[PDB]
Amino acid sequence: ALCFLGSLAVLLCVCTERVQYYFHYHHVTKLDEVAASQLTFPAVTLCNLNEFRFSQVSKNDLYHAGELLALLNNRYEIPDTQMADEKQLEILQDKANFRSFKPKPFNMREFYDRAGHDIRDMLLSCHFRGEVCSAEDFKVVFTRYGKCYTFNSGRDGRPRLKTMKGGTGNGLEIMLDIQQDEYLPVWGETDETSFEAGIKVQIHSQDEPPFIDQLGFGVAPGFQTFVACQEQRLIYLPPPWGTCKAVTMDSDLDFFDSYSITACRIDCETRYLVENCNCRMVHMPGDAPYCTPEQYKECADPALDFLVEKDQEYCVCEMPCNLTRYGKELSMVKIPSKASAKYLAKKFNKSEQYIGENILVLDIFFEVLNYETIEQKKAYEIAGLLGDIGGQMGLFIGASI
Amino acid sequence: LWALCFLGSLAVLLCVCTERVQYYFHYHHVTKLDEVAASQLTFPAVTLCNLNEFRFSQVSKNDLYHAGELLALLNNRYEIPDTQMADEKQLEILQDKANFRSFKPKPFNMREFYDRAGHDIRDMLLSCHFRGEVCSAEDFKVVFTRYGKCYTFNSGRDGRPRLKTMKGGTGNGLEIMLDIQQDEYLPVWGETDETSFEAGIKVQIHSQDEPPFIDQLGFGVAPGFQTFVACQEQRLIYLPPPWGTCKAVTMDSDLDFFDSYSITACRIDCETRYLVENCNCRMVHMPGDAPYCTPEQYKECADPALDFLVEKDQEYCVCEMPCNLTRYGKELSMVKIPSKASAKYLAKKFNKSEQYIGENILVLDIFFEVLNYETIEQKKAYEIAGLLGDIGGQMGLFIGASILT
Amino acid sequence: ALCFLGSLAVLLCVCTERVQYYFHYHHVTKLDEVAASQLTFPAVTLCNLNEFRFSQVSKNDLYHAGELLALLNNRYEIPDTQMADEKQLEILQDKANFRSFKPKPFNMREFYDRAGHDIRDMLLSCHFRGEVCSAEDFKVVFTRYGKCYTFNSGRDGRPRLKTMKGGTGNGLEIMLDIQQDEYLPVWGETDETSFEAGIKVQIHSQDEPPFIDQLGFGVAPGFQTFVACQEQRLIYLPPPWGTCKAVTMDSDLDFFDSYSITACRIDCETRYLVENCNCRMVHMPGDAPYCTPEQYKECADPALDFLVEKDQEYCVCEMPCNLTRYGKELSMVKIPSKASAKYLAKKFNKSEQYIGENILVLDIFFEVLNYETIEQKKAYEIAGLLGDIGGQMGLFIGASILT
Ligand SMILES: *[C@@H]1O[C@H](CO)[C@@H](O)[C@H](O)[C@H]1NC(C)=O
Ligand SMILES: *[C@@H]1O[C@H](CO)[C@@H](O)[C@H](O)[C@H]1NC(C)=O
Ligand SMILES: *[C@@H]1O[C@H](CO)[C@@H](O)[C@H](O)[C@H]1NC(C)=O
Ligand SMILES: *[C@@H]1O[C@H](CO)[C@@H](O)[C@H](O)[C@H]1NC(C)=O
Ligand SMILES: [Cl-]
Ligand SMILES: [Cl-]
Repeated sequence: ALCFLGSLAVLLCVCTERVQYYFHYHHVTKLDEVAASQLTFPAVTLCNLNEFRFSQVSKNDLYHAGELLALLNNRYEIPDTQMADEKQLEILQDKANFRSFKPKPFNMREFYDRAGHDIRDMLLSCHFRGEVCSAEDFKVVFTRYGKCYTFNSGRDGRPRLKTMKGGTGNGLEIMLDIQQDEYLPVWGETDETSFEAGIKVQIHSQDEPPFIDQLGFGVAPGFQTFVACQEQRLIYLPPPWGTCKAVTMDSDLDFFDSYSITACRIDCETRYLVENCNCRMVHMPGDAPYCTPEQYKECADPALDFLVEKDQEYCVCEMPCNLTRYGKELSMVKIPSKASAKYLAKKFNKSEQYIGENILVLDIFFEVLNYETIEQKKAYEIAGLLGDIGGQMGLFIGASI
Repeated sequence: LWALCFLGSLAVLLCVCTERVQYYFHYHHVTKLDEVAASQLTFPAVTLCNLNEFRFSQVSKNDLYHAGELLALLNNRYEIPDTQMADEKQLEILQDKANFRSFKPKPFNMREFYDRAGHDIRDMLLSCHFRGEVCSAEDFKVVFTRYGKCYTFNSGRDGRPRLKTMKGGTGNGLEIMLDIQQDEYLPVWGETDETSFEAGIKVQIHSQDEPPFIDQLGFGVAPGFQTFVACQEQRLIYLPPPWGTCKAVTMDSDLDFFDSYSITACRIDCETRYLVENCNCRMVHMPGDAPYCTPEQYKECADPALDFLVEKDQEYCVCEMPCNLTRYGKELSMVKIPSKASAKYLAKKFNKSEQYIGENILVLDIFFEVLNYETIEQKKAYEIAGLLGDIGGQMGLFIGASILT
Repeated sequence: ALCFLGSLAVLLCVCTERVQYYFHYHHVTKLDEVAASQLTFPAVTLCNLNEFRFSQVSKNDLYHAGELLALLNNRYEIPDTQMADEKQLEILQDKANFRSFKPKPFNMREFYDRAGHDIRDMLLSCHFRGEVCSAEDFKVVFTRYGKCYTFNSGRDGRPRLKTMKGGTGNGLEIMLDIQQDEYLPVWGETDETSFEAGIKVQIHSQDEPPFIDQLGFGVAPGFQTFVACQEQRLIYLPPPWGTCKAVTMDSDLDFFDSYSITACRIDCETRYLVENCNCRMVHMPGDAPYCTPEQYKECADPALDFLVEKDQEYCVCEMPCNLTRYGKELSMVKIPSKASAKYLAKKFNKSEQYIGENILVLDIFFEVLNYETIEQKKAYEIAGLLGDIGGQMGLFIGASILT
């Protein structure tokens, strides 16, 4: 009959349509809602928006950094501009008196470490799953805001805390004093001053460095702020199926052991400033020298701004393959109640007015022992291609007998 | 040979037959996501609670005598404490009520106290509209929670029909103006489970088939703001063992004190059991027929026990996912109230000071972004019916090949 | 044998089960996260909550609109209710003196345009991806709130701005003065007055008109407000697979180029008011006459409220098939810090108290170079039905070859 010619014509033609499918390298995305007996609680990094406490700024610091913080002009004088408070201008005309004064050596990293807000003074109260925690439970981390702190860091081999139930009771609750009376006076616009009072916060996997100035959320004074979270786990496929970049212990990055958009970007930033400024900012990795006030103002602040705003050539940062995202729903209530104000004032030896202006509470917790997963899977595996081609080859071989 | 082209035909069906049985016995599932365009949505329940549990003006000498220690207004010696964290004018009203010379205790009930001294929705609710229809205090059913006397709008309880949203946007939702009544806030002289540092309300948006769990799962709304809450209905289906870990939701709940299964119901059940076992009482907000805890039992046994339970213990409370489950995505945003312009009008309209309006008025708009719910349904991967429809057709061609040769 | 009796019965039976599947018209929904080198930054429309600046309300305006703004009663005189500010009641008793006064002609649209807050006065500062922008980067748009503004409108052939990187640095940051001292005094409840200070904001596709009073979010004075966004792209299938309405070269709407729930609704609203009131509101399209204060109060305000609240018959607006959604996470910090207050006061020649009451900052930006897609795809295509019927027709033609 015609059947052996028309069985070879259809087999070899349909066989090359299951090979044109494979070589397109399709993927398919599986969504799931996994019920979880327990979840790993994330890292919570948090920063005061004020970088330098006024009371920690020495004559020597003012001498070196005063122009960078717009407290001095280029002539080491307190400016013509009377943005100053009367009582503040007295304290500062003193510090800014440089007659007979001999400069001592100065280091931006030291200054940040010494003058940065102290978690020990800021942290009025802290609880996790009902257990008390202290300033010892927060590891120091440097960010563009300066001396910041990470709760449940996972760093120093201490074990990562876990959430076993839904609701606020199985989460973090911290009361802070943002210390507005230590806020450095703002007499000019710079990258180191802000118009704002409160803290920046980032909730992130322990495996990701914080990127708090770009990806953080804000928490205001005078409110208890509830943050209800949801763990989202995302898997992506490498080339040729997608564009992602393996998360392993061989990062392939100058300054990081594991790949992450954040690590990739901090790497790229650090490289760029070292190349163009011959220094790194106090928060960047490597062993390059720390920038001086002059270098911050003249080279580094502008360069870093140029980089994260304009330049699109220098920073090529691809998706990681493993990635953990946190959905957040914020809500707030006022603190303090008219009733509670006097108790809080007395409990902390502050004015009632001060409590209103400086106290906040932050509750971070999960809605439900559940994570969304969104995994990209290979559409048509190479194994399953030879398991069709094996069965295509087996019946045209059964047509010859 | 011609019988061997048959022997390679039998080896393939018996081998592939036990690979489609090893697949079935793995009990795989597959998850279908969908974005159904909806003519109509059932508007959820909205439970809301003042953060202040007891109005100061409702606390009698008898109440202060029994509960004063629990609310840190008294020490264990029925005296106003050493530490003068009191306001001068406030302390005057209380010196009187706290005078217990000659006084004989009269009978006292935590449930009654909560009911009598709790904020009245009738006094709190300055204004309320749903899809442009007016509603009053009559539209809010009373419910007891750890915060005390709370209220649920669109409860579905008392056979009243569940309200529906037919368009997106704020205009087809709830808008309520409240006065949180800070001047009735019980003075806070010490830390307890019944006092808070905060003013405002807690709110929970939830299915009518869920009891509220407002202290754990609620969101906050502050005074001095209009707060927009833009919602999205999410419907989740899960598969029971052996495919998953869920426990079917029907009207045969299988729970001591509840109509339908829900993590919330399951947890309140488990909490009620635990306190009865370890305290020989229930809290005013728990179901069952056990006696209500006394202030003494609240302070000594129940408050610490319930805290122990929801914080530390992971032995006692095994509460599994329901199979049917309704979630609400929310985006909150706010504007200031009142404007400098509106302040005098609101003061006059409600016979309050301008300062008072600033401190006590809030507006809440709850509404849906779009006539749409997300569904996320787990479906059985390989049904048992479709297994007999493969193994019957696997068995039927080699029995067709042995009949020929 | 019995094989030809059993083999045509199985073709015809399986054939009509794969035709009962097709005629059910199933669909399947594909979810994805695509890694994006770049995204189109959306439109950002924003409105002051105060519709008419006090200082722009002329004697002529008060004469025509005073009742609509509850500054006059139905006898076009100032009410005797002593619930004005003392100094405001003076300025207004003056304006409200109509002895000797000759009416000049009046237009709600002109009034809105003239008395609406000026983006040029409100916009203290504005940056996108670090580049400076001015009042000229915001196109005027009329909404129920009145004179509003859209950033990155895409209108007037200007090109749509793009986001290249995640985080606040690659987004919009605007500092506003909401001008509370220009807020029209509230002596009564109407659809044009509000109890609230701040702005309403909507983030939306450039292809969608804003629907800011219904679908907007609020931004309060005295805070920097971070809005972190996520682009969600939704595809739906038309009947018989679903209920959507394909976006074409013919919008199918009297007054819009492209279909969109928002366009569809504004269309339907415009039709309804013209039919029932013989006017349109200043923010509606078409060529109908603009409503007068009297028409606003008596017919149009109540009609539009009736429409968006109660009526369920008149406005049949079905899902578009192509559709862009923006997930948002808001957070805020206080402005100004005790430290910054005097600098801001001096920089803008305002009191320190004023700064607290009127200044806000808004940052709109994307968390990650990623959009979620949710595409409905046809379950069983009509092509693939003839490719199964062709393979069942091929083996009983192999069974009639034997017999
Ligand atoms: C990476 O993802 C896989 C899931 O495919 C998971 O098993 C593993 O825990 C993840 N590892 C890291 C380092 O993120
Ligand atoms: C409390 O603070 C005051 C400032 O108001 C200070 O002078 C005093 O020494 C402090 N006293 C105690 C008891 O801490
Ligand atoms: C207004 O309130 C006060 C109570 O503080 C009262 O003296 C006055 O009589 C009230 N008038 C009313 C409700 O009209
Ligand atoms: C939908 O329209 C948008 C907006 O212009 C465009 O990006 C997209 O390509 C369209 N896609 C489909 C499948 O209609
Ligand atoms: Cl700091
Ligand atoms: Cl910017």
